[PDB]
Amino acid sequence: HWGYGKHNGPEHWHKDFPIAKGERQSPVDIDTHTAKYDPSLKPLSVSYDQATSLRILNNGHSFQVTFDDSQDKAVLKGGPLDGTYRLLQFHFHWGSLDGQGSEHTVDKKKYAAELHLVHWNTKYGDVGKAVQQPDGLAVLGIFLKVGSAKPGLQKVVDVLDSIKTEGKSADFTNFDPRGLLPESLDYWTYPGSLTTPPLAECVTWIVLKEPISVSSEQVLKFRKLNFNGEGEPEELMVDNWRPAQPLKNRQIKASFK
Ligand SMILES: [N]S(=O)(=O)[C][C][C]C1234B567B89%10B%11%12%13B85%14B%1158B%12%11%15B9%13%12B%1061B%12%112C5%153([C][C][C]S([N])(=O)=O)B%14784
Ligand SMILES: [Zn+2]
Repeated sequence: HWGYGKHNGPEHWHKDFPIAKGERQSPVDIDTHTAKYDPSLKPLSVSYDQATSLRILNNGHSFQVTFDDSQDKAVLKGGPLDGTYRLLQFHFHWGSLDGQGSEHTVDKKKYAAELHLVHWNTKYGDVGKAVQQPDGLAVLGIFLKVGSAKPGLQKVVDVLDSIKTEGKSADFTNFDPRGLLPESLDYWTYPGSLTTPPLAECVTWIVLKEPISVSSEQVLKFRKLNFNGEGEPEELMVDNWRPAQPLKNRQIKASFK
């Protein structure tokens, strides 16, 4: 089974998931000077006031906070999107040290971590169907740098000791994802893929220009998680990021000048 190690990591994934070498794979390096400002791009609409978080889960690749996506309660619209996308979950990718951990890079710069808020297009009814469509998913990506703490992240950090190993979950109600967002919704966008298996080419990527700051203590708690199940040899859940993939025939567009 796939992972991030020498023998099962990103360079191996194409054997089980041949689309790994496809034409619209993610993440990519965002070359800020080559991205074209598109004045026709709308502001992104993030409507998270009625979000209902349910659970927090160590899924063996990351940890995730899952939401009730059975109604239009936490939705993404506008920006480069046509229609309404429901928030299913958010999760992170991070490094063993602060100089790596993001999936997208900005002029080759790696951030300490990257937050993904995963949304699916309501016209397809469920996430399984949406992943089979070229406009099925919209993932909002936010970079994390290390400095000042992010107060809105602390409730997440504080429960990670209860989900150390793969398969563990906990109740995680009343979490407000608005507390993870930077000031600006200026973004880059491009057509891409899931960055984990099955690597489906179903994602409109929306990557915010402004990182959030988190503290060293907050990111250190991420690094105490385990890839392994309880009872198996302990392998720290660190460096759970796919490297930048070839841009090929794609244009990255910017919402801002
Ligand atoms: N094939 S597997 O081993 O079951 C991993 C499945 C991963 C996901 B399921 B469905 B939706 B949810 B969430 B998205 B898609 B598929 B993809 C997911 C992960 C974020 C992929 S990322 N990093 O945001 O591109 B979970
Ligand atoms: Zn992700």
